[PDB]
Amino acid sequence: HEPMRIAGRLVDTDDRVEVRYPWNDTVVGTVPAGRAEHAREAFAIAAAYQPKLTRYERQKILLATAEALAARKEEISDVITLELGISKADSLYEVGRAFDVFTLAGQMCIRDDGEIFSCDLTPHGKARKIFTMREPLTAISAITPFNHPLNMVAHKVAPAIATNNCVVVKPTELTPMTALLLADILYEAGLPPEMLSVVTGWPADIGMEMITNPHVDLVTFTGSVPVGKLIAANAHYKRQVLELGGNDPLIILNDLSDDDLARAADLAVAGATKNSGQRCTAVKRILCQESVADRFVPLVLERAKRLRFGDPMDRSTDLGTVIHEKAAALFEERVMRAAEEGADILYHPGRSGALLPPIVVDRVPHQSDLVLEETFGPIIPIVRVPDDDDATITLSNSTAFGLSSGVCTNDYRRMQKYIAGLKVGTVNIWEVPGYRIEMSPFGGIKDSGNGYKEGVIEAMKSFTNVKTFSLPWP
Amino acid sequence: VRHEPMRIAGRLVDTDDRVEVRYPWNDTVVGTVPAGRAEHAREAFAIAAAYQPKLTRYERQKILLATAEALAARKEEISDVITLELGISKADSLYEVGRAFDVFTLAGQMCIRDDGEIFSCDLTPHGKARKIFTMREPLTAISAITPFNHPLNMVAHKVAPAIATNNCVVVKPTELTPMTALLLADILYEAGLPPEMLSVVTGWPADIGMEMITNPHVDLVTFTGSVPVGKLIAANAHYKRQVLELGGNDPLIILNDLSDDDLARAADLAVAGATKNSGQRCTAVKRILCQESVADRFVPLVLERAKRLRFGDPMDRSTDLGTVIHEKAAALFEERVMRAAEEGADILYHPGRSGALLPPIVVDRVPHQSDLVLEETFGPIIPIVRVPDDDDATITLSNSTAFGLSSGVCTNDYRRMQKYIAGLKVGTVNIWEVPGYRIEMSPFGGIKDSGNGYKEGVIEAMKSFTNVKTFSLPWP
Ligand SMILES: NC(=O)c1ccc[n+]([C@@H]2O[C@H](COP(=O)([O-])OP(=O)(O)OC[C@H]3O[C@@H](n4cnc5c(N)ncnc54)[C@H](O)[C@@H]3O)[C@@H](O)[C@H]2O)c1
Ligand SMILES: NC(=O)c1ccc[n+]([C@@H]2O[C@H](COP(=O)([O-])OP(=O)(O)OC[C@H]3O[C@@H](n4cnc5c(N)ncnc54)[C@H](O)[C@@H]3O)[C@@H](O)[C@H]2O)c1
Repeated sequence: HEPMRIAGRLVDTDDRVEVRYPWNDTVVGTVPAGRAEHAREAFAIAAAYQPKLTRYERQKILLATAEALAARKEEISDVITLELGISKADSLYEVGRAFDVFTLAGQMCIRDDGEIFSCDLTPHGKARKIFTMREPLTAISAITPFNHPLNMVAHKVAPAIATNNCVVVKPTELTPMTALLLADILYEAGLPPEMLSVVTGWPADIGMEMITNPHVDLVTFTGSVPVGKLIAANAHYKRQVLELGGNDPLIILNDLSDDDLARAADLAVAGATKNSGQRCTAVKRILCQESVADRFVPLVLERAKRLRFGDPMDRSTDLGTVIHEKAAALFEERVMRAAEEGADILYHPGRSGALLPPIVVDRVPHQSDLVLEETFGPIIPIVRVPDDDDATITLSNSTAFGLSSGVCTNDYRRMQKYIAGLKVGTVNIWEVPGYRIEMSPFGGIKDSGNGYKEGVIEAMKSFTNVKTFSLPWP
Repeated sequence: VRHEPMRIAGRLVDTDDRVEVRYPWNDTVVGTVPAGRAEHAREAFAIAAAYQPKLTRYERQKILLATAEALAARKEEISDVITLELGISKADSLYEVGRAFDVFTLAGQMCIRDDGEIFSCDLTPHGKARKIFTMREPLTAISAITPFNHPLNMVAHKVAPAIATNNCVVVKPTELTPMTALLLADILYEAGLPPEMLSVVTGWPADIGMEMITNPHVDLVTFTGSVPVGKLIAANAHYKRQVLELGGNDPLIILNDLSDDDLARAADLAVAGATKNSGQRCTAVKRILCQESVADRFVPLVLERAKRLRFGDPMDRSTDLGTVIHEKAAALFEERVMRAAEEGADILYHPGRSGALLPPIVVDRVPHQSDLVLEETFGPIIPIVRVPDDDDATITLSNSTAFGLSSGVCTNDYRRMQKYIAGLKVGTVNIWEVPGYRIEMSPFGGIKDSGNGYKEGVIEAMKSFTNVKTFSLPWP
C-alpha cells in the first residue's frame, strides 16, 4: 500500500486502486483512488512555488538521482516487474535507461542555447542587440502509459527539474507504484518537494483535472490514439505535446547476402519482442521483399524459437507477460484472423493467460488487423512485399501511423530513397525502429503525434518560454 | 469601387453575394470581395494538400526576392490600397510596405540556411557506433488567418516562410481589410510562385471561418488576432498544431533615475509608440507607467510632443495620424477615456474626435484598473498611469493585466534594467525602446493571454512550418 506523493507529503483516500501482477493476477499493491481535488491541490502548490535552484544545484539533484537508480536497480526493477509483468531482463534494462535520462538531463544543465541578434540589418536598422533567455512555466501536467512505468516518468520529470519547472504526474492506474517510488528517490536526492507531485486514481475521476486545471501551461501526454484525440478535443488554450501510437516497420531489402539476412533476422526478433513487444517503436510489421523472404523467414523462426518465455521474475526469462490477459487474447485473435485470411502461422506454442509466446506468422496480409492496427505485443509478423521500392514505400506508409522505421540494405541510393520516402519521425538504417539515444529528437506525425519532438533536449526547450530583451549598442 | 474575386491557386473565383469593404475616413464602399463559403476553403485546401512543391532553395529565394522587388516598385499603389481599406495614414501604409519588403527579403535570404544537426551515439553504456542526422520536411497544408491592422504585413509574415519552406498556404484575411491580401497573391503568382502554393479566400467568419480551423488536410493553423477569437480557434482546431498570437497591452515604463533630458527622450518614445499605425499594433504603447517622482516633469514633455501630430485625411501627405478601423472603435476608445476621467483621470489634450478619426488624446493620472488601460484599447490614446517609486510595486502593476506580449523600460541603471528584464511576465523587454521594437527575424510572441506560447518572426515560423525527420547510419 502506497499513498499519493503531493509535494513531498503522503496523501491517502478511503477508496483504493488495486494493482495486480499480470503473471499471477494477484494484488501486489494498492494506491489511492484520487479525485479532481487532489490534482487541484498538486497544481496550486506547483503554481505557487518558484524554483530558485542554480544550474549546479539542478545538476547535483539529477546526478544523485541517477546514482540512486543505479544503487537500487534490483529493488526498482522488481517493482516494475511486479506491476507490469515484463521479464527482470527487460525491467533491469529499463532502469539502465532511466539512469541515462537523468544523467544526460543533469549534464544538459550546463548548456545555454541563448542567441544574440544584431539590429542594423535593414534601412530601418538600429544600433542595438537582441538577446534570448529561457524561463520556466507555471506548471506542467504529465500523463504516462503503462509500458515503461519508470522511464516514461523519467523522460517527463527529468527535463522539468532541469529547467526549474514544477510537474504533477498522473501515472497509469495499471502501473503506478514505480512512479511513486521515483518521487521518493527524487525527494531524497534533494529535489524541493513542491517541484514534483505524483497523483493516482481512475481516469474518470482525476484525468480531466490533469488536462484542464487553470495553472497548467503545458500538458505532456504519451499513450493511445483515442485517448490522445480525446485530450486534443479538451485542453483549451494550453500547449499539448501528444505522443501517440506507433506501428513501425523493419524493412528487409532484396540486396542482402545470406549473412546480412541473419543479422536482419536478429534485429527483427529483438525489435518485435523486447519489453514483450510493448514499445511504441516496436517492430510491428516486418516488410520483407519477395525474393529474399524464402531465405529470411527460416532465420527469423530459428531465432524466435530460442526465446525463453515464462516467469518474469526468473532472470533467465527473455519474454515476460503482456500487460493483462485481455490484451494477450486480443493479439492471439488478430493472429488467428490473419491466418484465416491467408497468413501461415509458423510458431505458436500457446497462450497462457497474459503470457504470450513470440508467435511467428508469415505471409501476413498488409490490410489485416494484426499489421494495419497497432498490436502492442510480442508478435513477429512477416508481410511479404514486392521487389520494388516504390510499392514497398507506398505500403509502408499506408497505415494511420508514422513514428519510426528500420531499413536493412547496403545500397546507398536505396537508403536515401527510404529516408526521403517514409512518412515517419525517424528512419534507422540497419537498426530497429526502436533505436534512439535519450537526447535525440523523438516524435511522430500522422496519428502517432501532434508534431512536437521529445527526448531530453527538445523536452527541455518545450518546457520553457523564450523571452527576448534588447539593449542599446552604439 | 473595385470589385475583386478570390484567388484560388491562381484562379479568379467570384460569388454572387459580396462583402462590402468601406473606407473608414468617409465610410463609403471602396471595394467588394466574395462572400466565400466553406466549399471555397475546402477546394483551396484540397489543392494545397495534393500539390508537392519541388522548388529548390535557389528557386524559393528568387521568387521571394522578386516579390520584395515588386513591393518596392509598387509601394505607392500598394499603400494606396492599404490606406483605402484600413484608413491609416499614407505615412504608415508606406512604412508597412517597407516592412513587408524586409519580410520577403529576409525569408529569401534564410533559404540558404540549413539548421540540421548531427548526434554521435557512443555516449552511454548502450553506445553504438552510429550517427543520427536531422532534416526538415514540409507539412500537408497550412491555414493562415490574419487581422485588420497590417493588411499586407501580416499576410507576408504567414506566407513568406511557408514559401521558403515548400509549404502550401491558404489565407483568409479579415473581411475588414481583404483587398491588400488579394493584391499580394497577384504579385506572388507574377513573381513566379507555383500557384497551388497559395490561395486567398474571403468571406464572413460565420460562413468560411470554421472550415479554416477544421479542414482535414490542415496540419497547422497560424492565427493572429483578438483574445476571444483566438480562444475559439484554440478550442476548435482539434489535433492540429496551433500558432496563436493574440492581443497585447504593452507598457512603456519610465523609471525615476532619468534626467530631464532622458525624460524628453522617453516622451518621444511614448508618443511614437502610443500612436504609430493609429495605435493599431498588438505591441503599441497602451499604458505609460511613470514613477511618481518624475511624472510632473515627464507629462508636460509628453503633452508637447503629442500636440505636434497632424491627424486628418489619411490620403493627405501632410497627415501623420489617420483614422482607426471604424467609427464604432473610435467611439469606444473615446468613451473609455471619458470613463477614466470620471474615475479620476485628467484629460490634458483632446482636440475632438470626428467619426473614425481619433486625435492622439493625452490623459494623465489614469487609474490602472480603469478599462482604458486594463483592457486592450487598440487606438492612439496616450495614457499615463502614475506608479509608485518602487520597482517591486511597479513590476507587480505592470504584470497585473491578462496580457504579456512586449514591454519597454527607460532607465540608465543596469541593476534596475536586469530586474525588469527578469521580472516582467512578457515575451520581450526592450530597454530604451518602445515595446513594438523588433527585427523581422527575432523570435516574436507573448505569454499569458497574449499567445499560446509559440514564437513567430521569419526564422521561428520557418521551423514551426516543418517536421523534423531524423535518420541514423552505421558509423564504425
Ligand atoms: N512516444 C510515443 O509515441 C509512445 C511511447 C510509448 C507508448 N506509446 C503508446 O502508448 C500506448 C500504450 O499505453 P496505454 O495503454 O497506457 O495508453 P492509454 O492511452 O490507455 O493511457 C495512457 C495514459 O492516459 C491516461 N488516461 C486514460 N484515459 C484518460 C482520460 N479520459 N483523461 C486523462 N487521462 C487518461 C491513463 O490513465 C494513462 O495514464 C500504445 O498505443 C503506445 O503506442 C506511445
Ligand atoms: N502578434 C500578435 O500577438 C498580434 C499582432 C498584431 C495584432 N494582434 C491583435 O489582433 C487584434 C486586432 O485584430 P482583429 O480585430 O482583426 O482581430 P479578430 O480576432 O477580430 O479577427 C482576426 C481574424 O480572425 C477572423 N475570425 C473572426 N471570427 C472568426 C471565427 N469565428 N472563425 C475563424 N476566424 C475568425 C477574422 O475574420 C480575422 O481574419 C488585436 O487584439 C491585436 O493585439 C496581435
